[PDB]
Amino acid sequence: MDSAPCMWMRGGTSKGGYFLRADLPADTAARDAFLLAVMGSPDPRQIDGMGGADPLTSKVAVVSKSERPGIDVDYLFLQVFVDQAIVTDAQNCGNILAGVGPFAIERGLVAASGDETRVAIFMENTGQVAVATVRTPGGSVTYAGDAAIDGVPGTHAPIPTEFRDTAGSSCGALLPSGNAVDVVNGLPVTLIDNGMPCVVMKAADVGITGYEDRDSLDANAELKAKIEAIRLAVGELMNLGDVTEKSVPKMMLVAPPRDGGAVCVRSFIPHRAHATIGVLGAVSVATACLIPGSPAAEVAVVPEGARKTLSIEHPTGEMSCVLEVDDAGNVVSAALLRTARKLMDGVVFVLEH
Amino acid sequence: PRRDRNMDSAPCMWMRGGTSKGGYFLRADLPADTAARDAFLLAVMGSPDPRQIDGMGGADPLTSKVAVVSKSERPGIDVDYLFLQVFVDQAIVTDAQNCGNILAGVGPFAIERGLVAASGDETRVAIFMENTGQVAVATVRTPGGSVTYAGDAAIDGVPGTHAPIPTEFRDTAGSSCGALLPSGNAVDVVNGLPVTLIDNGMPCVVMKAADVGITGYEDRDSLDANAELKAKIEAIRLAVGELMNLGDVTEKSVPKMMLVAPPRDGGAVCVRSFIPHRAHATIGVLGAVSVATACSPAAEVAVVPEGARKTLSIEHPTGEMSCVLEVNVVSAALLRTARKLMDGVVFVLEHH
Ligand SMILES: [Ca+2]
Ligand SMILES: [Ca+2]
Ligand SMILES: [Cl-]
Ligand SMILES: [Cl-]
Ligand SMILES: [Cl-]
Ligand SMILES: [Cl-]
Ligand SMILES: [Cl-]
Ligand SMILES: [Cl-]
Ligand SMILES: [Cl-]
Ligand SMILES: [Cl-]
Ligand SMILES: [Cl-]
Ligand code: NA
Repeated sequence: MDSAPCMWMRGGTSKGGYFLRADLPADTAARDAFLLAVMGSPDPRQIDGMGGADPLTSKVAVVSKSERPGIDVDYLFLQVFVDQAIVTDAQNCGNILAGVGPFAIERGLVAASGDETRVAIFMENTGQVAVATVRTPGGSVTYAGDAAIDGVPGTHAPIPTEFRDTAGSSCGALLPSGNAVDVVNGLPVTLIDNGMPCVVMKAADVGITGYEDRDSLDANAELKAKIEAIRLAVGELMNLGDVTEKSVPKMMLVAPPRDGGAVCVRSFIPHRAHATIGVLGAVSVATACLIPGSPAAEVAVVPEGARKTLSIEHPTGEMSCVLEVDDAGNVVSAALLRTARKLMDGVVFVLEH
Repeated sequence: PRRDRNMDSAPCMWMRGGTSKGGYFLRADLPADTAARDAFLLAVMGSPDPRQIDGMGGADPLTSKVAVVSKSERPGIDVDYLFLQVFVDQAIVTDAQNCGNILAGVGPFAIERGLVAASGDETRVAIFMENTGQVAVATVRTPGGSVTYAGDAAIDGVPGTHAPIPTEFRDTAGSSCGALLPSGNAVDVVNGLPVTLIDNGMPCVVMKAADVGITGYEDRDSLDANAELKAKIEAIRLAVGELMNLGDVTEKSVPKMMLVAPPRDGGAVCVRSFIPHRAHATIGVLGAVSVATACSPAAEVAVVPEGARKTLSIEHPTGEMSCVLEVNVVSAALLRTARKLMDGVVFVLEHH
C-alpha cells in the first residue's frame, strides 16, 4: 500500500488525517507503519510527511460505518508519535472526535438529515458514545459559522457534542475507589472517571493558587513532583494498573472561579501543563463538582436545576460543560461545544514497503 | 453537488521540497489578484496563527511555503516558478527571497501536472525562478514516464533516502544585486575587517570568522546567544545594504552573513550563516553557491578540490552540503530531494 484516500481536518484544537477503515491495512503492524510514514515520523520536524511536528497535529481518526445498534459510525483514535516509531490507541481524543461527524457525512457514511444532522459515534478507544450535531445546510456539511473555541482563531460552524456511557469507561466505575474523597500523601483527592480518569484536588492543597500562568506551572519542578507522586500512588486504586508510563490519570488542580465560571482548573496531562483542558477531562471535572464533600465541590459554584452549565476556567479561557442530572443526582449526559474544518481532501502517499 | 457553500478551494499538491514543506499550485488555480491570492494562501496555511491549527501550515516558516508553477513561454524554459513565503504569525505573504528547497518539488510537480512531458527515464526541467530571475535545471527520475520519489539519495535534515534531484543553476551572477560584485571591487573592508560582497544566487557578505573574533565552529545556540558577535556583524550588514544595491536592509532578510572557517570533518569549508539574525541550521542552497564562488578571504580557509569538477563540501552545524562547481565558474550544481506527501484539493473559509 503506497497511498490511501485521506481528509486532513482540524478537529477542535488538534489536527490530523481522517481515514475510512476499509482504506487502511488490516494488520495493525502494516497500518501503524503506513501512518508513521504518512506523518513523517519518527522525526522531530516531521519534514517528510504531513505531521506538524507537534503531537496535537500528528493524530489520526479511523472511521467506519457501525453495526452497533443506535450507532452511526465507529471511531478509532490513533496518536502518531512525533519522534518515535510508535502509534498508540490508548485513551480517546475529544478534539479529533469533532471532525468525525462532518467527515462521515461528507464520505456518505451517514446521510444528512436536513439542515442539521446528528451523528451517533461509538468511541472505540474507551467504549463510550458521543452524539455530534453537524451543520448540513441544504444537505451538505459546512464548516463556517459564528461559534468560537479557545485555541482556534476566528469562528466556525458549531459542533455540539453530547457524551453518554462515560462513567467508568476506563476505570470500570465512576469512583473506582468507591469513595467520594480519598486521602493520598496527606491530601484529600477525588479519583473519578466520567469519560477520562482524573485526580481532582484543590490547587491550594499542593501549594499553588491554581491561577498561575501555564508556563510558570510547567517549570515548577517541586509542584510537578508532588502531583506525580500522587498520580503513581493511585494507579491501582483507579484500576489502571501501573501508570508510570501511561498518560492517565490526568491531574486536575481546582480552585474557585475568577473569570465568572463555575470552577478554575490547571490540568497536567499527566506531566505537561495543559493550555486549556481535555474535552473528556472536563466532563470528569464537572461531574466531580457535583459530588458533595469533594475538593471540587468545595470550590465550585454549581447552579441549581436538572440542566447545569459548568464553565471550567483554564489558562486560555473556559470550556463549558452542560450536565444533565436526574432528580436523584446522577449525571446522565454531558454536552460540550467543539468545531472542525476540512483543510485538505485527497490522497496521502508513502514510499512503498 | 454536496460541497461546502461557505468555503472556497483549489487543486493543490503538498510536498516536501528539500528541507522545506508547502503547497504547490498551478497559477491558473489561484486568484489572479494579488490581494485575493494572498488572503487565500494565508487561509490555506491557517495564518496568522503561531500554531496554524486551522490550516495546512506546520507552525514553522519552513513548513509554511508556497510554490506557484505554470507553463513558461520564455525561450528554453519549461515552467515559471514563483516562491511565496506565508508568514506563520503575521498576515503576510512575500516573494522577496528565493527558496532553493521548495524549488526541488517544482520539477516533479510540473511533470505530474503535465506541464512538462516526461523524456524517458530521466526528465530535465528548466525552471525560471521568477523571484530572482534565475534559471535552474532539475533532473527528475521518471522511470517508465512517471515521476518517482524513491531512491538512494540523502540530504541532511531529512530522514531516509529518496530519488535524487540534481539542480544546476545558471544566470546566478547578480540575482538580487547589480552584478557578482555589487560594490565594484572584490575584497572590500567595512568596519576594519575584510569582507567580500558577492551575489551569485543569494546576496551575501563573506568574511573570515577569525576577523570577527570567533573561530567559526560554535553551535547555533552559542552563536545566537553571542550578543557581541551578532552586533558586530549586524553593523556590517547595515553598512553594506545600500552599497550592495539593496536599499535599506534594516527590515530586510538580505544579505546573508557568511562567516568562513577551515573545515574539520573533511569538507572544503566550514561556514556560519546568519540569515540575517538567526543562526542557520544548515546553509541556504543559493547561499552555498555564493560561498563556494567566494573561494581570497574564503580562499584563506578553503581546501579547494583539485579537478575541473570540484565537489565543495560546505560544513554547517547539522552536517554538510556539497556544491559541485565546474571550471571561471561554469555551473553550480547541488543535490536535493523531494516527495509528494498529499494530492487533492485544499479548502479555505470564504473571505467575507
Ligand atoms: Ca459562498
Ligand atoms: Ca465558495
Ligand atoms: Cl470503512
Ligand atoms: Cl510525540
Ligand atoms: Cl479529549
Ligand atoms: Cl497562562
Ligand atoms: Cl504529559
Ligand atoms: Cl498555470
Ligand atoms: Cl513567520
Ligand atoms: Cl535557498
Ligand atoms: Cl533571521
Ligand atoms: Na463533497
